[PDB]
Amino acid sequence: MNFLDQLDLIIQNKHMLEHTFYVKWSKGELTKEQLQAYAKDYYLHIKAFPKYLSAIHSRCDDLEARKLLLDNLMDEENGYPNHIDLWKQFVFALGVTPEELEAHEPSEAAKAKVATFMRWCTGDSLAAGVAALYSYESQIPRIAREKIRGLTEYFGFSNPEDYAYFTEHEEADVRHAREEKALIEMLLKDDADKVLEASQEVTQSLYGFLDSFL
Amino acid sequence: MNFLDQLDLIIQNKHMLEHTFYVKWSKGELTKEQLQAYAKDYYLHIKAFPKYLSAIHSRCDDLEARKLLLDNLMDEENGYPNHIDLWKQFVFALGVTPEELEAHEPSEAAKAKVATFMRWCTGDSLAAGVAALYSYESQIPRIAREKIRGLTEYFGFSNPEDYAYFTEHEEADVRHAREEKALIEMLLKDDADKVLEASQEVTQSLYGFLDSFL
Ligand SMILES: [Fe+2]
Ligand SMILES: [Fe+2]
Ligand SMILES: [Mn+2]
Ligand SMILES: [Mn+2]
Repeated sequence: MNFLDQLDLIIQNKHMLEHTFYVKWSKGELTKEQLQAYAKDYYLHIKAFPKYLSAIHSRCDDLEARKLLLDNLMDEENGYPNHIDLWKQFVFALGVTPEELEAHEPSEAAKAKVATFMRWCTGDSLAAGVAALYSYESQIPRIAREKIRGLTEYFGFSNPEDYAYFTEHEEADVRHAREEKALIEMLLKDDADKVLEASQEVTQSLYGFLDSFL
Repeated sequence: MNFLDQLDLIIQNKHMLEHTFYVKWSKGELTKEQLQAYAKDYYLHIKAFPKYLSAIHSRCDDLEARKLLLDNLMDEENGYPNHIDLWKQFVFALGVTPEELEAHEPSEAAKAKVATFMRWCTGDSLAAGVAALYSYESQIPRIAREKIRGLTEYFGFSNPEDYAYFTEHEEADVRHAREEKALIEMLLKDDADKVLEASQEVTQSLYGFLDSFL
């Protein structure tokens, strides 16, 4: 049918919450040493996400589009604590030291997840760049919901500042997903095919990243 | 640095306020038909300037360096009236109709100036990117003051809200220059020569733009 509806369908069937990792999470059947490996490896992506949005904005001449992209990037980076500071917090309440986090060498699967995002956001299809982000962010409110359930049920999280990252994204990425859907429309330049192509890589590139922990 | 001092000396020796264009403006010997052309033609630059910052930002891994760039871009784009809005206000108050401005074809002089800026900010030297903007912004605080003065002298500007773009930039660009000069230092990676070359190019490209109305 319509391509946004096809876009949502690729996402529905390659959705993170169905991977074995979050299946292992939904049922507690995960380990601390695993989630510490997950939190550290994710850190490359958290630092990189503001660049994804800068990349698209830098190539955009739709003034109204840039305001919406600047809105997201403000949410991600501006002020204290930003989403990065919020992710560091989470890593630390998992028993990891600041020196262990800073020294960690990003995995091959981690550097790979970032280059797919970065490839599309610097590509030639502005609509496909957004669509790459949308493929990640549209899942995060539901993922972050179950992450909070799994963190406090099984891994002994009592202080809710520890999972403040997932609390903010429970609500933040409902807006980002919705605003990004609009952005795809606004910036479409006959590149529906690239849009769905981007969706394909990101959905998989994430599945590859989550494989690494198992 | 010594090179920071050389960068400043380039700008001094090729300063926009010494151009014959702004000379005539300082002494009020400029015609309203010319100011309309200036204002009409500057539009492309005004709209592009956010992209210069996002471009640099999108290439940068110094997390502290990105916060400062985002601060500039917020000042430029976020909210209403943003710096584009304030430029449009100034345009119309010189007697231009919105369809004229939006219907204006931008000169090759303006396209080349913007192309030089984009070249450096999408170049491979972060410091030269910043330095290219810095060679623009450090001129502006002084320019804005003289701009407003000549406006209410020889071109009769009763209402200040007409020249609000200049009243804003008379003070904001003081901070932008200063944080840019800090960015140059933080981001440097043996490209001091690039920094100096970006400056030489940008100042000449700006002088070339002012020539097309004389
Ligand atoms: Fe985020
Ligand atoms: Fe500005
Ligand atoms: Mn988001
Ligand atoms: Mn400025």
